[PDB]
Amino acid sequence: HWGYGKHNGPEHWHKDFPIAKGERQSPVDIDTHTAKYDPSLKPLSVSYDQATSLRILNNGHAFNVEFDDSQDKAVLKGGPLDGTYRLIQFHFHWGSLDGQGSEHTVDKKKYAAELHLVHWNTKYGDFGKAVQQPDGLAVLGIFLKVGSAKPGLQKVVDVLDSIKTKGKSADFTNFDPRGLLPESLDYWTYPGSLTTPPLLECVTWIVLKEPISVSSEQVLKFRKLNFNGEGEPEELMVDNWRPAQPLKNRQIKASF
Ligand SMILES: CSc1nc(Cl)c(C=O)c(Nc2ccc(S(N)(=O)=O)cc2)n1
Ligand SMILES: [Zn+2]
Repeated sequence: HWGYGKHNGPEHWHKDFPIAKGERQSPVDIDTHTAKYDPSLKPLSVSYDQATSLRILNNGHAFNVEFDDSQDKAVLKGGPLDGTYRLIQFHFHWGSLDGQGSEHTVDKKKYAAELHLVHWNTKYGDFGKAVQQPDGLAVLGIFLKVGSAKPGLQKVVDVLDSIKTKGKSADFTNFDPRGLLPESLDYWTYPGSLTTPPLLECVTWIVLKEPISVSSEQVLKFRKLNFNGEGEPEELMVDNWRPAQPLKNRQIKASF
């Protein structure tokens, strides 16, 4: 199966998932000087006040914090988007070292990690249907740099010991994802894809300009997770990021 190792990593994915070499793959490098300010772009509407988190799962690639998406509870609208997108899960990508881990890069700069808040377009009724549509998903990407701790991240960090290995889950109710946002909602946006198999070209990417700061201890604890299942040799869950892909025939737009 696909993963992040030398034998099953990003360079291999195209064999099972030929769309890996497609026309709108993610992530990409964001060249800040080439991104054009689009005055037609609206402010981003992030409405997470009624978010209902349920569970946290180690899926063998990262960990997902899952939400109740059976009602309009936590929704993303505005910005480049037409309509309403429901929050289904968030997860992170991170490195073995503070100098790598993000999927998107900014003028080739790699951040220590990247948070993805995954939302699906309600006009398609469910997530499975949404991923089959060019405008099916909106993923809000937020960079993490190492510095001061992010207090709103600590509840996530502290539960990781209970989901160390692939397939483990834990109850994760009453988590407020508003605590993971930076101050500014200034963003870049472009049409792209899922950054893991199946690599479907169904995502409007919205990447925030302002990173959040997390502590070295917080990211250290991400790095204690395992790709492997319980009772299997330990493979630390690190470097679970896909490199920047060719921009091809795309423009990145800036809201600012
Ligand atoms: C990771 S296993 C996996 N498998 C399947 Cl079958 C799907 C189906 O959609 C999926 N979703 C997914 C959602 C968001 C992102 S990202 N990194 O672009 O935000 C990547 C994968 N992930
Ligand atoms: Zn992701």
